[PDB]
Amino acid sequence: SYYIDADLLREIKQHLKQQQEGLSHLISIIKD
Amino acid sequence: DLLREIKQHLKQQQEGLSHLISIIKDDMEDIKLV
Amino acid sequence: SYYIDADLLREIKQHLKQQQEGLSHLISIIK
Amino acid sequence: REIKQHLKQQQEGLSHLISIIKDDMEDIKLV
Repeated sequence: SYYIDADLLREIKQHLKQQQEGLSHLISIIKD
Repeated sequence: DLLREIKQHLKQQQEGLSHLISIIKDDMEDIKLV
Repeated sequence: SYYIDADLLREIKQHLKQQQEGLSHLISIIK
Repeated sequence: REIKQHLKQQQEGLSHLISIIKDDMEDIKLV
């Protein structure tokens, strides 16, 4: 089968966590 | 219904993002050594 | 030397593209 | 529309995300 370096999962998750915090802040804004 | 709409789309975006994060977390338990 | 199935990275990529489409939509809904 | 421009910030986020994934998918290993 075909494989890629797993370290990339780490990076992606980290960023998505931020992009997630951003959205929550964004919606909490308009809610305020 | 202008802010409602924006707000609704943001909630959907946030759902999709959470879904992707759960997919990644599941992937993170199928790592293989080579 | 640790790996994951390459298909799993493709799946992520498609979801990221969907996120992008939805994000460009909001931005366009202000336009 | 600091919101709009707050979204632009995020959409650029995904772009990086996607770009970095694309580069890694040029380095796939077959077993």
